[PDB]
Amino acid sequence: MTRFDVLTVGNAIVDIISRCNDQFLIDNQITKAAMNLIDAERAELLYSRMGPALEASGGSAGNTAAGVANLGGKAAYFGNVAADQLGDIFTHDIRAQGVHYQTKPKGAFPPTARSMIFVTEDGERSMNTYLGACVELGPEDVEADVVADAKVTYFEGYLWDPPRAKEAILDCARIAHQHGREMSMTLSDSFCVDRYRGEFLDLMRSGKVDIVFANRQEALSLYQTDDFEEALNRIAADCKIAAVTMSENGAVILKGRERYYVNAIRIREVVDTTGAGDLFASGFLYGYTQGRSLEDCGKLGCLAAGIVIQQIGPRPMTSLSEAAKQAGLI
Amino acid sequence: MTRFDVLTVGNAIVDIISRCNDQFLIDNQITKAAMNLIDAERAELLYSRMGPALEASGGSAGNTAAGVANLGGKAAYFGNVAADQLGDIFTHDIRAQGVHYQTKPKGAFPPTARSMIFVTEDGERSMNTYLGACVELGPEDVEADVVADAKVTYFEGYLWDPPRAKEAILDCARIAHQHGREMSMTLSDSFCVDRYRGEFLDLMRSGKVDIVFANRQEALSLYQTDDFEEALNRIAADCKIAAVTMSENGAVILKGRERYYVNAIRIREVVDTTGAGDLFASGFLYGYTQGRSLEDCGKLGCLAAGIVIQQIGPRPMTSLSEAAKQAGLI
Ligand SMILES: Nc1ncnc2c1ncn2[C@@H]1O[C@H](CO)[C@@H](O)[C@H]1O
Ligand SMILES: Nc1ncnc2c1ncn2[C@@H]1O[C@H](CO)[C@@H](O)[C@H]1O
Ligand SMILES: Cc1cn([C@H]2C[C@H](O)[C@@H](CO)O2)c(=O)[nH]c1=O
Ligand SMILES: Cc1cn([C@H]2C[C@H](O)[C@@H](CO)O2)c(=O)[nH]c1=O
Ligand SMILES: Cc1cn([C@H]2C[C@H](O)[C@@H](CO)O2)c(=O)[nH]c1=O
Ligand SMILES: [K+]
Ligand SMILES: [K+]
Repeated sequence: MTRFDVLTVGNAIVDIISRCNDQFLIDNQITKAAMNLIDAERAELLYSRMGPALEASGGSAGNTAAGVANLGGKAAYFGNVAADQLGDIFTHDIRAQGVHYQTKPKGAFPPTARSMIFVTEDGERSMNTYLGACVELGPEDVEADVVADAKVTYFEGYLWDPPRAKEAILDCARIAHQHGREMSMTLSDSFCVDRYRGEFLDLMRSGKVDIVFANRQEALSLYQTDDFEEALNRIAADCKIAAVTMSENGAVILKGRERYYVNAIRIREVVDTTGAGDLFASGFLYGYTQGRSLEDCGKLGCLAAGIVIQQIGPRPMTSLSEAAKQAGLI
Repeated sequence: MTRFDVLTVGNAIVDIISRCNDQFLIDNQITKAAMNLIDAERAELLYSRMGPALEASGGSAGNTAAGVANLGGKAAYFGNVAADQLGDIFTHDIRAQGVHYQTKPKGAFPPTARSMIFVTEDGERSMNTYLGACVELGPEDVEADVVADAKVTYFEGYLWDPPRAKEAILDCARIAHQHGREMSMTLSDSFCVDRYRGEFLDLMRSGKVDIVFANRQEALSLYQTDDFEEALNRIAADCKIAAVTMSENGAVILKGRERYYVNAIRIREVVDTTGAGDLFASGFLYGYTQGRSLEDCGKLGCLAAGIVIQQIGPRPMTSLSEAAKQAGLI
């Protein structure tokens, strides 16, 4: 028996969510649909301009871990909060979902990371993230027994921003592979890819990462191309398995020369796209560690992602397992 | 001109919201549909048993003030938070809505009040409130110039639980009436009425409160009767104006011998009733301070209430002013 199906590792963040008009993004020089890193001063400035908000636990990998547990898989998470009220919210929410979460805060300062997420009328989300205590995640936070006893360890490209998180990830890759497990990453964001393109390619080509998640824009950014067919050909050459999401066009799963196209589910409306990619990874990795086919992995991914975009908040409030049973994916 | 249409005064609370099954309430001895006061230990305990949650600024009177501002009225609020992250959330949300809010925190202990609100499948809400910093609200928090410059000062029955808040309210009543303004209260909760029945009747009969809000169960509780018609007759005898809500049956406005019945909005699905009474008061008081007929005040209250119960969270995220325009209430 393996204690865990999926361990995820990421920036532990609490989301502060508000709807805005299109001009708000322009007026405030916020790059639409992207993750915009901000300092403490800018965080205070943007917050002062933000309307009344809602808070919900976030963090890309955090959401993925939660989604896996929701579907019924066994999940763990590494990510660093502060000993403050926001960190207590993050800690509660992830543990309440049944995710193993044992990363110890180092003190109250820097405070727990938060992301001000502005949702436009089209349902797109634009994130403004102060990393706070996420900068203290390092090799000391690697629970070696957890990595050794997890079928897949999945991590965010976003971890390349804080200074020492990469060292933790390299330790994870070593332990995971020594114990016959698989490593996975998400490219996270097209600008994050712009920042760490060479390093991400090295992770894939050195075999430190076995399974890569990307959306269309990230895959284009990885190879600095406008040719999507080139991007798919190259990503398939650079990693063992690639899962590439294409928004309303669903996704394509790649393994060597194999290609499996999956449709997006029918949706009422795009309420808020926050979490779509994360929950795609949840569905995929749940299916994968249940020994399902790559196509059914894609189907589970598209189901989980389709559900999350129909609600405010990055973690489905409804039962994904029930949804999966209802959709005949079981 | 008057600087403010409506000042509200209440327990400043951040809500922590989760959906639960019916049995959860029974297993944890939570009185359904009521405000259950809890101590710090019980707060920790219930939180440990609560699923993943969302946080949103709450507090009955806070919600009401926010509602008035959303409608286009000029609102102010008195309520005490702590110097902590929950308090910063509370402060941001209310100020961001355009409500004057200048109550100063006194320290970091007790921490900002929070209420764990469990929403059952029927849309009913059961609140479990640790008062925290609210126990510090007192006469020192009365901005006398604001009370003098507000057409109506409205407060919670809930304020009779913390020790010194009633002193602040008596100060408000004196100032309001000396400047020819009106005082209003809500009965808040039927168990709250059970606790403070005599005191609430005294507030009305002595003329300290001019306008009273009640729902059916509060009105029945106030006179310890099963006869709603008796409760209406008696409440009208006890205060100048009474606004009595009847859930899906709308509301009735009473003044002397005058009665004005108003229909409820027909509801698709009741998502979460949290805030319904609060937003009824927003609409009513907005209409009242705009010189509208009592019926129209009731219509505006029912409009705002119907809106809030169709969303998660106690403060409408949509434009109430726009909704009022569409409804010809303007
Ligand atoms: N720099 C970051 N690293 C990891 N996750 C992030 C970052 N910024 C925003 N997020 C999270 O991305 C999620 C949506 O993918 C949101 O819930 C938000 O918390
Ligand atoms: N003791 C209390 N005093 C004032 N408001 C409260 C109390 N308990 C819960 N609430 C608020 O009641 C609101 C719903 O009417 C919620 O937003 C919640 O914050
Ligand atoms: C219908 C739909 C699905 N999704 C799902 C399917 C994608 O593979 C996933 C990641 O974007 O989210 C959208 O993102 N947008 C949509 O409009
Ligand atoms: C006003 C205040 C009260 N308290 C304590 C004293 C009481 O035990 C409790 C309720 O007033 O809070 C503080 O710890 N710090 C403060 O600043
Ligand atoms: C419970 C409920 C309340 N309401 C509105 C009308 C009431 O006057 C107000 C307070 O309960 O909320 C509805 O419109 N429909 C409902 O089902
Ligand atoms: K969402
Ligand atoms: K609500």
